[PDB]
Amino acid sequence: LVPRGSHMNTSELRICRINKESGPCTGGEELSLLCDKVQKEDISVVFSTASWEGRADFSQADVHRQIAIVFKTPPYEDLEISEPVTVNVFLQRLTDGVCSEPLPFTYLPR
Amino acid sequence: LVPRGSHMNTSELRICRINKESGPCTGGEELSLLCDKVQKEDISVVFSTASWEGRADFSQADVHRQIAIVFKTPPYEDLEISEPVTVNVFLQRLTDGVCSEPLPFTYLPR
Repeated sequence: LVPRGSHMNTSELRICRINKESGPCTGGEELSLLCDKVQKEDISVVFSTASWEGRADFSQADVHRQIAIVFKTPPYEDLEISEPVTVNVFLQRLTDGVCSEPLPFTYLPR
Repeated sequence: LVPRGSHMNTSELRICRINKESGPCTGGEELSLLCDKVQKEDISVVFSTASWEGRADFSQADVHRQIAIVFKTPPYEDLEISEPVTVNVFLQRLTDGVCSEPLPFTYLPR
């Protein structure tokens, strides 16, 4: 817990990043951010300068728990394709081999 | 559990979306996807067509648990700004009022 202006900052709460770094001063714009552990029923997002403060609007229903997988794509079978080829991408559990529905991903020519 | 080709699909595992919908047939490209509950030590990502199959490469360390907050930005104090104004964006817990470090976000003129 460290003093910052009139409030108390902590290393517990943390914003990893905001999807868009700018937008209209008009507001009312829909954005999303990624953060570490927060309790949906006990959290808020604030916009401020030294003298002004504005709160974003959202609900517990807008706090989404998700999972991201960063990975390297495998190369396509044919490297000499001259036209875009769109394949299937899906998840598979190793233990029982069960899979998820697929999602399209299209390989592009060299 | 439903039959799909030579494997078994389930509604348990699910890919919400892939950050990029296309890329070089060369592969080796780094991507990331969002999915529902998966066990990092028991999961994989597969690329395939009816006759071909390729696996993405990643580790347990590449399976990130995160939280996304979708929200509406508040309008800036001054709507008649003629130059970009970049403010602070931070999280604040309602119960104890503790905040997170800020991240920049710049409001744009009308």
